[PDB]
Amino acid sequence: GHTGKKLMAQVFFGPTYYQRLRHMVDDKIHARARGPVQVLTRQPVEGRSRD
DNA sequence: GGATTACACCCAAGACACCAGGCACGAGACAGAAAAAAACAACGAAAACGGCCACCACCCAAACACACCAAACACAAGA
Repeated sequence: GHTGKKLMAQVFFGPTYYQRLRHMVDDKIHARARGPVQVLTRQPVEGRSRD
């Protein structure tokens, strides 16, 4: 694509049925600097949804 | 007999006690226990009948002797 030159090797090419799985990165990316702590231990809480 | 059996992360879903016999008080009845009296043991006082010493006579015990029997050294017999 960059140069239009032929590729020295030939490429196995054709349609294939792919699937969109439920695991998206935007549902997983989590960061925490400081946030809510637990009542008993005063340590950071557990959960991406709970920060 | 107990005790331990990978590590990290994501999401969703339900419950966050209800209801029934024991403690206190709440009052009777035989049993847990207390009070009394009458038939239980003994002792004081009188009555007369059983117990002890006499008197007494007939039945059992001892002496005498009888004849009778059991028995024991030894002169004789015997192997």
